[PDB]
Amino acid sequence: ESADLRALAKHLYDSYIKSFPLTKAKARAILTGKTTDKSPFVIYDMNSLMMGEDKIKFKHITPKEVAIRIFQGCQFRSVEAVQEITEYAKSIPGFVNLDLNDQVTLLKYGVHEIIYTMLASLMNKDGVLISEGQGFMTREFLKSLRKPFGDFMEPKFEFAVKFNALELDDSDLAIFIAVIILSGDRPGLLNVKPIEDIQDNLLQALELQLKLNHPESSQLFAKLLQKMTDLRQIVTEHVQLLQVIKKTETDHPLLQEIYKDLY
Amino acid sequence: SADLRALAKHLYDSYIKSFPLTKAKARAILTGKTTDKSPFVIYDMNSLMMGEDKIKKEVAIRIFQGCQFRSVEAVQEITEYAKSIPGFVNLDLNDQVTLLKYGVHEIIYTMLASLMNKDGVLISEGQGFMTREFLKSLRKPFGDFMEPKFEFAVKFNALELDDSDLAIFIAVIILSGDRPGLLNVKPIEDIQDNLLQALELQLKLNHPESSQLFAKLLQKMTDLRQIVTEHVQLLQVIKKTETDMSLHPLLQEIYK
Ligand SMILES: Cc1c(C)n(Cc2ccc(Cl)c(OCC(=O)O)c2)c2ccc(C(=O)NCc3ccc(C(C)(C)C)cc3)cc12
Ligand SMILES: Cc1c(C)n(Cc2ccc(Cl)c(OCC(=O)O)c2)c2ccc(C(=O)NCc3ccc(C(C)(C)C)cc3)cc12
Repeated sequence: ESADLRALAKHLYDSYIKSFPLTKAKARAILTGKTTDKSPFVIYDMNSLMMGEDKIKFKHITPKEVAIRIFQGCQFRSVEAVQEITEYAKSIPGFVNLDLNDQVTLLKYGVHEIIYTMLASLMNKDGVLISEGQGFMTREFLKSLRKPFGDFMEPKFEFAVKFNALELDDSDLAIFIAVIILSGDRPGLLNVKPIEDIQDNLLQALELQLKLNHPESSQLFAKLLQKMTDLRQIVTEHVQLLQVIKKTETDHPLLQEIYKDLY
Repeated sequence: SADLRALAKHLYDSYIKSFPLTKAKARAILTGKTTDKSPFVIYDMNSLMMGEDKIKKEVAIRIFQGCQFRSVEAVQEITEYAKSIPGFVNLDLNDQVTLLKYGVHEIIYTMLASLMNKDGVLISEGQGFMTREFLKSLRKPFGDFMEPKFEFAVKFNALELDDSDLAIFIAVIILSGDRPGLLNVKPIEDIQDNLLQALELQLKLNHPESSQLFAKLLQKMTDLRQIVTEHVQLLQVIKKTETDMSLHPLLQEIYK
């Protein structure tokens, strides 16, 4: 069965690769200057953004204020992320054989956590990759947006730095992501047995992958599990904010229906 | 590996030495394993009337008031326990203070599960039982205050941890790298990294049936935090309203 856990691990990595265009390896390149291919357009102050939008050209333009056009771009891209993560989750052994109600429940509450995890791979302490890699937006500029949106992006940076210090690679993350999805304590799951049975195989595969790939750091597995509560914390804070954008900010119907804050 | 069993034993020893009401003892009282231990139930107002003569300001207030003064005696207790943990005394004194004052809520609720079942919680050092319903039949603000504790407890007690596990887990909680205000997090993580090494082995030997117990326990921190937040949120609504939530010298210095 040691031989199985190694293949569950290789299985998830391929799908992870097929499911997610912008991998951590590919991000970490763009960030360091590791390739001689392209380089990110940078967004450091109010000036830089102006010029950015022309050369960079985004998908989420909606012909508002700057800080709103960012938030919503974040949300557009997260709706994109959901479909990628929805594809990935189908590849996890057993998952599709689950009750459809549970499938939906698991994704519904899983996706925020998986987005913040993957966002860590696009960040360093100084900013974050945007627009499928082609841009870079500084942490300072994000911290300088107006009263509500100044703190928006900051908890994720705090987490990212802590998280990225574990130095995980995509193969480790592909298994970590499967674990978050198959979290058998989502509200309203109908049949928790097969969910935990699968989570149990995934943890065993994760545990083993971490040992072989990161032998130098003992209790990396435990360190990683602790970060699920960090992830979970960032989500309650994000729901805290979404409530005070509903209550204070003013917004098309079909745009707020595409970007339906699930809960 | 055998040097980790040694550490587990040390912690379990100082755990028993530091806390008078073990899980073990509480389970006996709640099951009636020999009946000189049988607790007095409080489930209504005449029961509470009778129970002040029986056991060791408005009524719902005076519950919360005693419910808080029991927690300061719990901090006294947790501080002793921390001091027994290899390394903790060697840290920057300021970190000691910090490390505790954040961890004390999280450990309280962990140990309070040991006092709890579906229907109620033990009070007055084991001597009493107070009903989940009678707790949540207090007229607000206080009618919501114990109910999230019961929710965590039932799902936490699910794991069936015995005291020799709770001791190590509670060590893990105290020594959190992620606390705000820590000068040297590095040494803090060096200890926790071993504690975790110890908790893992412990849980395979004591619970060999349970395959991902290690993982499933560590995951409970999320609930354990969620409940801690709700406590102060609530404790600040009472703050400006209630006359007069008066405080001990160890109450006030935790958040103000
Ligand atoms: C996936 C993702 C990325 C790549 N970023 C980085 C980012 C930062 C800044 C900008 Cl202007 C940005 O522009 C969009 C783009 O370049 O594609 C992207 C996120 C910044 C924030 C978030 C985020 O907080 N998502 C929360 C969220 C929002 C909505 C959902 C739904 C309702 C779709 C399920 C989930 C999670 C997600 C992302
Ligand atoms: C330790 C503890 C017990 C044994 N109970 C159950 C309980 C319920 C009802 C009553 Cl009347 C009660 O009486 C006290 C007693 O039994 O002697 C005990 C808690 C019920 C609630 C809480 C609780 O929510 N404590 C939170 C808290 C409050 C203050 C702190 C400080 C600020 C001192 C650090 C931490 C945590 C703790 C306990």
